[PDB]
Amino acid sequence: GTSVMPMLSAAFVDENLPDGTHLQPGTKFIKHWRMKNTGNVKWSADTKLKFMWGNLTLASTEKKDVLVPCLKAGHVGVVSVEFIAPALEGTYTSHWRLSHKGQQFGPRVWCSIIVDPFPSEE
Repeated sequence: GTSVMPMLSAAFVDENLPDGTHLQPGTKFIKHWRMKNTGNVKWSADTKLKFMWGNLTLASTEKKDVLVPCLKAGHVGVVSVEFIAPALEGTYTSHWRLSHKGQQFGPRVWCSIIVDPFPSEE
């Protein structure tokens, strides 16, 4: 015989702030990734969004800026991170992945922006 066993799984659906969005230095913004729980386990306090790599700065700390919804199996929700555009112009990215009880699952999701220089005083 056979039986289903716990499976943590996710699928990317959609997002706001398309990659390459231009922002002014110092802009606080919320990145949203719409995701589906394609597993058979409801997400919980043990489900976290783990930081992978990148140079885009968080608005404060990871405990304050990262939200993982307690998505039921088969449901769609939003994973959100609050960032701040650094002072210097350039390309800034930040990669994340869901993690349940320390085990990574689902796709890698990221935020990619361009910090524009300030407009001239005169």
